[PDB]
Amino acid sequence: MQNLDRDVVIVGAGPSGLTAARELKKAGLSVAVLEARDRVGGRTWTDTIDGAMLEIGGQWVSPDQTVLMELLDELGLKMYSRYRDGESVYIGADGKRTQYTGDTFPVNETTKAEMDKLVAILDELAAEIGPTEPWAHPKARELDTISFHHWLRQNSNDEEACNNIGLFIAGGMLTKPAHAFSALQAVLMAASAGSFSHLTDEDFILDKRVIGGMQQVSLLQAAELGDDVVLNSPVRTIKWDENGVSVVSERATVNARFVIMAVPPNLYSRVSFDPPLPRRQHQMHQHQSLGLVIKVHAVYDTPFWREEGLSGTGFSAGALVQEVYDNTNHGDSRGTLVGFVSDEKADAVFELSAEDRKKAILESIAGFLGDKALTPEVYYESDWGSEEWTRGAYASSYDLGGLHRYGKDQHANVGPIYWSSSDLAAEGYQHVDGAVRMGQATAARIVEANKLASVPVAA
Ligand SMILES: Cc1cc2c(cc1C)N(C[C@H](O)[C@H](O)[C@H](O)COP(=O)(O)OP(=O)(O)OC[C@H]1O[C@@H](n3cnc4c(N)ncnc43)[C@H](O)[C@@H]1O)c1[nH]c(=O)[nH]c(=O)c1N2
Repeated sequence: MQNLDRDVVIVGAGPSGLTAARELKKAGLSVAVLEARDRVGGRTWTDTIDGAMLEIGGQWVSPDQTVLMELLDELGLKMYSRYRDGESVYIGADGKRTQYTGDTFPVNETTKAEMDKLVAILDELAAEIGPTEPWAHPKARELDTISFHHWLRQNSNDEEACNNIGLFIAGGMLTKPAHAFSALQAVLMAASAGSFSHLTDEDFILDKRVIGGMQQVSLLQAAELGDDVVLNSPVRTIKWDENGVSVVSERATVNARFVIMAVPPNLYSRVSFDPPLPRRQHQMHQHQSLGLVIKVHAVYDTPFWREEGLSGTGFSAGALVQEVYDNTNHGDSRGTLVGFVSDEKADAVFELSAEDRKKAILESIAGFLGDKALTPEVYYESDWGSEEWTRGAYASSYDLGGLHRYGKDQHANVGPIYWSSSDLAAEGYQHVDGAVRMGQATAARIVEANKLASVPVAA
């Protein structure tokens, strides 16, 4: 049982907590990072499964994510682009598989125009409302008390268009059904990425990856922090008063002046607070939940789809696997596909045995890229739902109505206790870039709090 004294304790060694920790040390404050798992990285994790390197969690970098990109440059990390040559596959409402190129689905002209209409409206809302305080906008209550499902249908009678547009947010981002989150929540997602248009473009949101894996972002920061990072040490209790904390984890107890809960909001209540958090937090914390998505990994002897002039990209609002992409590692001679099974469809397939689920998922992928898909050398499902220190994927969002109700307090410190994760971010919301931005912003706030306590207040 280590017994440490530090300026700041950070709960969780994901990218948010680790970024905050480095920024704190840089500002002259000592830190300790207490991590539950036997590794750093949190929702980012590179592992080798039966001889195949896979990114089990977060991996994509988009062009809006300049903060993450600066960090990559500082860490000496390099990026590469997802393969996108050739034709993509779309399976529409008419059940027809059609290959295509360009920035437009091969849909009828009415559906194409309805999609453009919806996207333009959403782009305008995102620009008006912004990703920082969506809850504060005059349109917040209107937009946050109707589901995205119903909002779409108030604005278009075209079911195929509505389902496609829903796909980019529901299955694509929040990993919850469109009837379970609000239009305002969709607008926040869009604003956080620079526009709704950006979310519709896989060449934007799924543009690049980090050579060697996204987990390096955490691994390298942790290596630099040395044994200020304690692994296999879940935080159980935070005793606090107005002036500091004693944080009790399984392998270390740390006395400090501040603590950062650098964990997804659904896991806040895993920590006992003495005294309890205020009623506001007690309530707010219950109204948040992670989505659910199965990240499917299939490795083949070669990227077979390229032989047929396909990019490996596939979309279908109606399929079991709604999205598939080329996810071949930089320099690999084998080929890797990644597919996504979201929310209620994930529930459904989790009903099946592992064997039957694999079969159904591969058959769905074959629907896009052909029967070679049926027989990978390695098949693996990211299973973040089973992880007690995550419990879902990709990220947390409020229940319907919760964003405009609680958003204004999501960043509020409780005395010495701060909250920091990608789930709370504006730009980069729910993504590693957001995690990094939040780590930086929270460290800055603590630095400023420290400065106010140490510099005599002006007359
Ligand atoms: C499968 C799927 C795929 C993707 C992604 C995730 C998931 C799993 N995402 C999202 C993404 O990775 C995520 O936003 C960040 O990893 C979050 O960083 P945080 O540090 O904020 O939380 P994160 O969950 O990563 O870290 C929190 C940490 O605290 C720990 N912890 C929790 N409670 C604790 C306790 N009581 N005591 C001690 N430790 C505790 C955990 O074990 C963990 O390491 C993504 N993002 C992106 O930019 N591009 C992408 O392509 C993807 N794709």
